[PDB]
Amino acid sequence: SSKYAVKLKTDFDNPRWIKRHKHMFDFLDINGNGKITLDEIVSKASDDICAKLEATPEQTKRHQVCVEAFFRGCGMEYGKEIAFPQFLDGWKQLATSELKKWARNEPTLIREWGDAVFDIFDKDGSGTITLDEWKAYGKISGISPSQEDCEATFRHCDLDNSGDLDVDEMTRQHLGFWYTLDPEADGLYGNGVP
Ligand SMILES: O=C1N2C=C(c3ccc(O)cc3)N=C(Cc3ccccc3)C2=N[C@]1(O)Cc1ccc(O)cc1
Ligand SMILES: [Cl-]
Repeated sequence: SSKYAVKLKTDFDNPRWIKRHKHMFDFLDINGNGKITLDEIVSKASDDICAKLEATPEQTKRHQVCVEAFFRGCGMEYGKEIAFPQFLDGWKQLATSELKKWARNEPTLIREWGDAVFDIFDKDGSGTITLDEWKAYGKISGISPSQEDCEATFRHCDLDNSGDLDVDEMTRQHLGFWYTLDPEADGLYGNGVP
């Protein structure tokens, strides 16, 4: 064996990365008081999204576990209000941890959250999400309600031979979009998210 240096592509001080997360923070900050909690995020995931997607009790439970792990990775814990500066600092730590797992080819928290979301739409067990299924998610989660933005997502990604999207591709895109500000990921959510 031998050691090999890999560049963890981060640009945490770039306004484009900061604004991307500020947009999402405001999106989660429903009442606009500048504070959100893990409790609210989990309620959104379980009581709102999974309920409307009619996910099974077990799929909802698994999805919740992934959401809890993901945002705890950002330093969020139940019962504690979080303002943007802390939220952003948490994303810096999450991104760094994720990118290291990525370089070591160990499953990331974003990949696992992805598995849980794709599972909900896995009617035939092939593990793919169709454009119509993504449009449903975009509208219900509210991250991308625009049909055109949802089509932009699929157009942006490299789809399988049937025109559908798989988790392996989406995970790579999400990593570049949320963690690294990779130019290859720009436009992932169309005009829905900067
Ligand atoms: O990536 C995704 N997200 C990132 C953020 C988000 C939140 C805050 C930030 O600062 C940055 C990004 N918020 C939501 C929407 C959401 C939020 C809370 C609870 C449930 C859903 C969201 N849904 C995902 O498409 C779901 C998903 C994950 C992996 C896949 O392969 C496919 C689909
Ligand atoms: Cl992966």
